[PDB]
Amino acid sequence: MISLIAALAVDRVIGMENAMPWNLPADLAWFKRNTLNKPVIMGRHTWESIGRPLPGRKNIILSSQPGTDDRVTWVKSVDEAIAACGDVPEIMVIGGGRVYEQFLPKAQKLYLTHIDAEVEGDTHFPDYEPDDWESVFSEFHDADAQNSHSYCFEILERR
Ligand SMILES: NC(=O)c1ccc[n+]([C@@H]2O[C@H](COP(=O)([O-])OP(=O)(O)OC[C@H]3O[C@@H](n4cnc5c(N)ncnc54)[C@H](OP(=O)(O)O)[C@@H]3O)[C@@H](O)[C@H]2O)c1
Ligand SMILES: Nc1nc(=O)c2nc(CNc3ccc(C(=O)N[C@@H](CCC(=O)O)C(=O)O)cc3)cnc2[nH]1
Ligand SMILES: [Ca+2]
Ligand SMILES: [Ca+2]
Repeated sequence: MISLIAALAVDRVIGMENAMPWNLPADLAWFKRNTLNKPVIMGRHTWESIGRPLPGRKNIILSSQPGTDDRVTWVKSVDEAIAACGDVPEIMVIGGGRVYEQFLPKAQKLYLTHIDAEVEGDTHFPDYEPDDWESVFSEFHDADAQNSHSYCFEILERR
């Protein structure tokens, strides 16, 4: 099974200048709890943004050119990225915008955090069709001393 996981601010904005301009450790914790001990597939810009391998995960990086770090696995196509995950129950796709667009039609489940934050951005999650998905989990949280915006964790499954 292929799943996407992403955090979306207003108007589906997911990044600006190769960074994520919010700070929500509650959402980083959700990300870790949902990805740990799974393979993660990401694009080269997201790799550069994160800046280091994500421990306890098989990191798979898409790039059309040769890899530059043997702490991670580098592949050159969507089909090769999937294959390098081996026979696992769940493959997590962790972005960015260009990678999410390609994996969207292949995926069975979306783990989306909806952040109540107004962000000028230059990267957007794909414009996904409502009718194709069913929401199986949602959980709203107000802002607090650690998390400066409200946020909702949703899980959707493909109908
Ligand atoms: N809010 C969130 O959850 C979230 C999650 C992830 C990322 N982000 C953000 O998203 C932004 C990055 O997104 P992005 O769209 O610019 O970049 P990206 O999708 O992360 O990376 C794009 C790059 O991946 C490689 N790639 C993609 N598809 C490929 C394919 N089919 N075959 C070979 N290589 C392929 C290419 O690398 P080469 O140019 O080397 O060929 C390409 O330029 C950043 O702002 C980041 O902070 C936000
Ligand atoms: N829900 C969600 N939130 C995100 O922030 C997010 N970010 C990306 C890509 N960027 C990032 C940036 C940092 C880390 C990171 O350092 N995570 C650590 C620590 C989590 C924590 O603070 O507890 C990890 O081990 O997962 C992961 C992905 C992809 N999907 C996401 N999905
Ligand atoms: Ca296009
Ligand atoms: Ca915004």
